Amino acid sequence: QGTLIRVTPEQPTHAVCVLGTLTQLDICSSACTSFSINASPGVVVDIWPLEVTLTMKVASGSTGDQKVQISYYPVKALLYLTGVEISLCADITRTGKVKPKDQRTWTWGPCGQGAILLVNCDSEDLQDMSLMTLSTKTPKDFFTNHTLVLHVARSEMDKVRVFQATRGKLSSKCSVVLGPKWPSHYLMVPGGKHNMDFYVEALAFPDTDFPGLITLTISLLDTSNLELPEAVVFQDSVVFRVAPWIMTPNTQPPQEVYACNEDFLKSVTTLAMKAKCKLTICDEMEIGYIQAPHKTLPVVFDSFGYSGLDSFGNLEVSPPVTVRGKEYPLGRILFGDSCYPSNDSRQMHQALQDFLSAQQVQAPVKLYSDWLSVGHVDEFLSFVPAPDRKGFRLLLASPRSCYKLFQEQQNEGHGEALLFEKQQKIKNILSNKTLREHNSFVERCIDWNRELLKRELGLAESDIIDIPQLFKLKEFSKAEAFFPNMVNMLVLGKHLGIPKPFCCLEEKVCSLLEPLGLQCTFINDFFTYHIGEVHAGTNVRRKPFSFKWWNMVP
Amino acid sequence: QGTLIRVTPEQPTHAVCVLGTLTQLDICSSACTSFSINASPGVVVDIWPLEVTLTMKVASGSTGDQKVQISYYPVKALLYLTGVEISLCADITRTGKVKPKDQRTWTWGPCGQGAILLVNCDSEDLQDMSLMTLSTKTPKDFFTNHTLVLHVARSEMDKVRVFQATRGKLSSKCSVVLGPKWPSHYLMVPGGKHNMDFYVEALAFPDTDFPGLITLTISLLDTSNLELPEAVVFQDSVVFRVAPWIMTPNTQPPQEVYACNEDFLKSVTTLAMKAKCKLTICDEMEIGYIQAPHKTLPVVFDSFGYSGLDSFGNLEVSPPVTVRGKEYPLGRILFGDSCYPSNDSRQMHQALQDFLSAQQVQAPVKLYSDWLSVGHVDEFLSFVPAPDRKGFRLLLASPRSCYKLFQEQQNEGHGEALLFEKQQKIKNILSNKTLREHNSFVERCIDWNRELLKRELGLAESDIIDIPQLFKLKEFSKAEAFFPNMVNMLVLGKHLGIPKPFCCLEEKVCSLLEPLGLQCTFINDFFTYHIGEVHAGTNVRRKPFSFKWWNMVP
Ligand SMILES: COc1cc(C(=O)N2CC[C@@H](O)[C@@H](N)C2)cc2nc(-c3cc4cccnc4n3CC3CC3)n(C)c12
Ligand SMILES: COc1cc(C(=O)N2CC[C@@H](O)[C@@H](N)C2)cc2nc(-c3cc4cccnc4n3CC3CC3)n(C)c12
Ligand SMILES: [Ca+2]
Ligand SMILES: [Ca+2]
Ligand SMILES: [Ca+2]
Ligand SMILES: [Ca+2]
Repeated sequence: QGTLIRVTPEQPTHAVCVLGTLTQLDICSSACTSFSINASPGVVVDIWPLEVTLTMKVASGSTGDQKVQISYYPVKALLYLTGVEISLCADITRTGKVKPKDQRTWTWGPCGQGAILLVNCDSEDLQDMSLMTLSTKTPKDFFTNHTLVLHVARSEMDKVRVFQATRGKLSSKCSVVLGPKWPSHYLMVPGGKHNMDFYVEALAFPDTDFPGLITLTISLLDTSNLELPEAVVFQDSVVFRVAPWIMTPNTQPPQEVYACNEDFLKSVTTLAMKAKCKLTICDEMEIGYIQAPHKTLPVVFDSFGYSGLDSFGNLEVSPPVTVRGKEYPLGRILFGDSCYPSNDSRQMHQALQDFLSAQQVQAPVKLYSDWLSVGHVDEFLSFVPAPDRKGFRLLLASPRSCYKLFQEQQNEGHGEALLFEKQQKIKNILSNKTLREHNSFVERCIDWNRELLKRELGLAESDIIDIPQLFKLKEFSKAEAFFPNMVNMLVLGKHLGIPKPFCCLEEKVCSLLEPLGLQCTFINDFFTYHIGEVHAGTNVRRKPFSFKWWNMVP
Repeated sequence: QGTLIRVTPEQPTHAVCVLGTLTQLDICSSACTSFSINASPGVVVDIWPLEVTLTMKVASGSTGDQKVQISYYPVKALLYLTGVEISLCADITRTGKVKPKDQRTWTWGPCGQGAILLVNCDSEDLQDMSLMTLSTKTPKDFFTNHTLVLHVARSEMDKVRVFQATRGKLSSKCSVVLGPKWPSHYLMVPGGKHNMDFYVEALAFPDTDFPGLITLTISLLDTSNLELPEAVVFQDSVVFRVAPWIMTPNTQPPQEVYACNEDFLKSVTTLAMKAKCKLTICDEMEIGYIQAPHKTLPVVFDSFGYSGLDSFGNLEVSPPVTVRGKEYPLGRILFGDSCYPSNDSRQMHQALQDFLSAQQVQAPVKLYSDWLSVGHVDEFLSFVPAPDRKGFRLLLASPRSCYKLFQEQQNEGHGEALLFEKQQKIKNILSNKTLREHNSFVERCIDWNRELLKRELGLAESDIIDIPQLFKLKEFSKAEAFFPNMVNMLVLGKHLGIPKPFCCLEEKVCSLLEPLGLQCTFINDFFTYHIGEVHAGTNVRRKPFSFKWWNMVP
């Protein structure tokens, strides 16, 4: 914020003083007993026997507008000063309004500052990009021996792109000033009062190689001498943070439902109309969003912009929750992995894991799901809205809850009932000593993740509801749903779309969810076998959190 | 920290309870109006109408040592428990002593916890590696249906290596359990009381791809069933932080001096004996150190373990200093770069810049040095010990301080003096209007870095001493020392080794440094031209900071 001016009695020196910067006066370097200083009314002097600082009232109308005299004894030293205004303004307040300490630090929190960029993936496009403005109030003859340059570091040049508005708020594809080939650009700025606009976009999300910060700097160069290299008289910069990709949980109000089978769509359209949300007809993707003060856009990841564990079916997120003081307003991303690494065990690709962490707003949690033949966490866990407590309920698949249901059917006298209507008897399933040992192991696997979710999400038992579900053993001792899993249901607010288990099973599940004020409608064919993968029924785009991610302190 | 035990009236269940973990008791899942519980004296129960937790007094001597009865009404439910002790202990206290919340988080600061590893670059080698111990107090027949496994994540397996002490504190190269090919390893542990030692080393320094954390986890597996996959009953882990490479400034007391010319070595040996430190005779390197509670080793980087801007001559570090509240106990690393990126400008390789930042203890500062033909920061800045103020003085090269010296020689009547004894007259140098414009530009470049160092290091003018130094212009308008630069001197405590400028110049420099209690001895040939580079004279290994880097909060 400081500049040092060294004056000398032999020759009057010229200097530029940018409004908003502390200007220091050097005296003893070229001086003698005492000194006295008299200046112009437009120059403020505050400090005499032999530190002096200068403050400008306003901008200059001509070169050498103001002056300062240094009397030492008595020989006088002259100083012709030029006060100019240079300010690179952006949305540092995050209130959607552009405003001109510290300016070189991006800070999390409500009492913090720092602008936000959106990832890109005509005025129509300009409504997405961020806006920074440059204000210059200089003498009319100032830029004959001075020049400004906007620049970004070579490491961040490919992560960002800056445009210059040619006519008003419009621009062409040739008006680029900063990009993955142009680390810097010389600005053509006229004398007098002039404000030019810049439109900035991000080219990449935060990652393990890119923390998510982009600094754009303006520099004032002195070009009064042809023989000597350019001299930096002043530098100002604004720090941009690239907005993270944020996942939305089932507790967030739905907006649009997608589906892809005959009697299936009828029950879906019924539920969508009851919850009053859009449904369009035309599983390996996740529909999140990016949020900026000016605009908020839906983003879909898969491969409205855009092993067996690398899928996004293994990607889930919890409702807002507070864990041991630490608050997670956007919830926590949940995904599956093995307990310990081995040659036969699999894990999510490290690139995908690190990407989730880069978006610090939803601190990921490694769960145990390697036991499942598919391996996705949504096979044994889910979330539903609740009127009381923390406002939600964690749904876990439970072989014990289902075995208790069957064992009482024998007690009631309904042990002759058959399912899958190859069909099998309920008495045979209960008497099946082999199946009981399998579900006992499956129960154990879920019980581990149960305590994991109770710990990392800070949950009590009064926040968990066990959904009766049976599991069998596929090849390589892997687990698999015995019947269509209820837990992987479709949540549309207070209107559920639980898969039909093929009823006594349906009767119990409702008794667990209906007291929460939930409407249970079962679907004949939620899941369909594609020949050799099982595909999910639908997909939902839900309303982004009211909580602004930048106000969070990871 | 929790495990859930589900008991049932139909069959008594067996369970393992690790000492130090909260054990929860599940009742209502297989129950009825009221319940009452009576247990063994070795089992503590705290909660009856229809949450219960169990606490173990000590470790078991046999399987099913303790028992718990659940009476519900009246049908009783039995529970055979096995209390075992499993603790993976390391130097979490950083006091050099191994001791058994939170255990999964490494925290900076004096009131923080977390172990430290050293980078590797026989008991002799064992004195460097870190030590973690595992304590197991189990029944004699415990590991017939249980097994332990030590493991590290696949992303951190190549950053770490763990050994197992075969005989006492000795080990062979075959006793490796964890490495860049072994993510996990099955531990052979006998029943009863048993403690085995592990020796751990780091394979890589903190970097942009490796933040510097390594987690080692022990897992308890239940292998009572052959048909069913292994079941994780318990997990415990310790987090290791890889110690960063730390630079030492001239203010730190020297220990050993290296040199590589006839009359040169005599003046060096004189200075080394006066400062009382070792000197061995046998410039493109930097001698830092890594620090652990148990051992501290010197590390040299170049290419006692181990463009023109990519050198380490451009690498310097400041004394301990506090900047705007923020405290930097190990100082700040200084290096050179351009003001703004261009096609003709150069910068330090991004890999090297990011590496310096990874070692967070000395937050790097980008300075302007692109103007120099060489480009190193040590050409125009240096640090010396001081009795008062912040305990040091910043030495900056100053063309103005040197021009003031010459102009007074004309005033005194000594304007006929010649240097380089092609030789040149001092009057001709002063009358040289071309040289004055060059140094005026060079002065401007240093004045920029002057305010940069006053800002980032929080320095006042009373901490800076201008050393008289002239600069000329090499090809491509680059700057170069007119005469041997004084500022790039050899600091050995309160004994300096300033280069001889070829005296009136020497007389002034001493008057600036001697009041600081510094002894000034000048050297005839400090710098030597090698045909086409200039090489530094000597190099110093200085004492590491008393301040422990792990107590710092970056
Ligand atoms: C592969 O195993 C599964 C995963 C998921 C799940 O929840 N998935 C799927 C994978 C990813 O998409 C996750 N994100 C979500 C649901 C499943 N339902 C069943 C199932 C079992 C069954 C038995 C008889 C009749 N019908 C039965 N069905 C349903 C019917 C298709 C056959 N199985 C075997 C499922
Ligand atoms: C290349 O320019 C330089 C760099 C450094 C420096 O400080 N360096 C060197 C580079 C890196 O090692 C940095 N880390 C440290 C010191 C220098 N002294 C002189 C110099 C100029 C001169 C003129 C006449 C007689 N002698 C003269 N000398 C000394 C004598 C060798 C000729 N020049 C030109 C220097
Ligand atoms: Ca767009
Ligand atoms: Ca999903
Ligand atoms: Ca060693
Ligand atoms: Ca150096």
